[PDB]
Amino acid sequence: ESADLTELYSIIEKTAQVVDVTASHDKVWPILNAFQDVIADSVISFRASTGSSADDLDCRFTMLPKGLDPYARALEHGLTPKTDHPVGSLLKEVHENLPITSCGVDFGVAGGFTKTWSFPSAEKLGKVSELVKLPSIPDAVAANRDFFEKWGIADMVSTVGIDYSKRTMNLYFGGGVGDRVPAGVFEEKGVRAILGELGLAAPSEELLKFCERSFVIYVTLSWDSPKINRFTYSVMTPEPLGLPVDLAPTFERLIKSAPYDTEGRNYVYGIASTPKGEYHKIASYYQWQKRVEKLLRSDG
Ligand SMILES: [Cl-]
Repeated sequence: ESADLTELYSIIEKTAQVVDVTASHDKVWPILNAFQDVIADSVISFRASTGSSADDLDCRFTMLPKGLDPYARALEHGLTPKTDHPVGSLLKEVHENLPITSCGVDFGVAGGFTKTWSFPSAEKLGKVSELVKLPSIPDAVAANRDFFEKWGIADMVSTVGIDYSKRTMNLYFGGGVGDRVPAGVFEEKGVRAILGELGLAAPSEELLKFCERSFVIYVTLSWDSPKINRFTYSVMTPEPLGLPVDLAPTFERLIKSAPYDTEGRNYVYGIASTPKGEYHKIASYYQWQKRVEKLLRSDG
């Protein structure tokens, strides 16, 4: 479908323009071509951000096939640089040693290819104890073992994200059908304790109210420090105008003026905490897949 990709690029360019980002065809088009065979059956969403990432729109294609190595695919098509850094060998170790059943890719309309995601099934989640054995894992995973076990999340890794551009990795917890992160992680006492322990900014009232609604968390780690760099809470909802946040103008426009109607999850909103403050993210769902409802929680 020549004109399926052309139509998709058009959606991408218009959506970027709603959040005041100029899309680069030279970055996007090679990627759409490289993954053309897995786009129709993927879940596609478009994510805007506040803070420094406000200069790009992330395009996410998830729930791609089990047999796909999306990093290998990107490398073969020249979309991401060949590297000797362990970031470039981690995905293969993850897929071999954790029960990974699907994957995903992220690219910026201006930045190009940036991340992969590796998804276990809700029936069999990943473990920090599996991750620490891998030759390419960040030291920070083992360094933070006590944190993961304290909060009861060490055996419920629901996604592994790898950012090739930043050389970081995200570990996600929650979000699967029948799965739960422990309740106390979302209550004010816990939110304060977690951000305190991790040396992150104290939670704003906005974050505290937002956390009440959350059932997914993720931590970002790097290879160059033992410290968790950020801790993010996410909320799924069809009614993002009802979230207890002061929405950025670009976010209001993406909600009201996207060139499509949202599907499935509709929206996934995130508030990231770093050592220096907080920033917000919102993902608007363009293409959903019904078969994913068996694996992922999708009402909000
Ligand atoms: Cl499959």
